[PDB]
Amino acid sequence: NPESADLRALAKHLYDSYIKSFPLTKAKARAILTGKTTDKSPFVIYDMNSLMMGEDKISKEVAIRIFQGCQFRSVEAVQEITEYAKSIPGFVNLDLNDQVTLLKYGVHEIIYTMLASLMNKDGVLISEGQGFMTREFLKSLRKPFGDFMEPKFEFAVKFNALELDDSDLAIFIAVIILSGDRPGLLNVKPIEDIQDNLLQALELQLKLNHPESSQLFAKLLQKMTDLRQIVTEHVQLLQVIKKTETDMSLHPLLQEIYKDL
Ligand SMILES: CC(C)(c1cc(Br)c(O)c(Br)c1)c1cc(Br)c(O)c(Br)c1
Repeated sequence: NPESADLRALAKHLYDSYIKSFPLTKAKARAILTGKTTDKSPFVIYDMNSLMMGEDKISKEVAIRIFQGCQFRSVEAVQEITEYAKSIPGFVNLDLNDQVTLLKYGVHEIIYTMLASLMNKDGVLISEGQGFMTREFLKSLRKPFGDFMEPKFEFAVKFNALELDDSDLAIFIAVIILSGDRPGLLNVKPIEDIQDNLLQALELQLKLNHPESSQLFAKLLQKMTDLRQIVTEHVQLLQVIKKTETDMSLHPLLQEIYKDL
């Protein structure tokens, strides 16, 4: 019926621009990870030598070198997410400062939601899925660097259990961006009206897409406490790095997001 239709229409619209804005979807990710024939097997990096062997395609010192990598990829993700946000009906019509504020707080929560897509209990796709880097290798890195990925993996395992597909996530990450309770928002109300609409998009999306799945909407919403969790941990992890590795550069775009989080 006409309300549903309007919401389904919204669902399709977001799935479509989500596909357009993100080169490594979950569907691709799982094909690579599970061993399907639509895609290519990843090289696997499980230790120092394979790191060195993987290098050739796919300089300070390993742990820092890997870390810098995750960060540069973060910046790209920020761009990806920024382009996607623009496609969210009403988003570019907001106060410019709120648009900025929504992204400042939004992108990390979204980065880790989608990073889940690239993860299973044993490791994570890198270099656009050409690589795979195992959780143990990471966890093995010289502290404090052995610690930046574990909390991600932890969330990812819980979260991947919900069994969401890209078309569920497209709406979910829209919901995240359009969070009216962000620090310093000028006009909360129009932000809430859009989110009210996205939420309704999601509630229907989940019920149609996952009908046997009880209270998935509620369960998916509850997952945001985990996101903020790992997001704050990360910035604590960074305050420490900055403190001990004063020769390690940090990207300005990322310095902007990190400040006063
Ligand atoms: C390691 C990982 C998953 C990563 C990405 C982001 Br964004 C992060 O913020 C954090 Br922390 C880790 C990644 C994924 C892809 Br695909 C890559 O091409 C590369 Br190079 C690295």
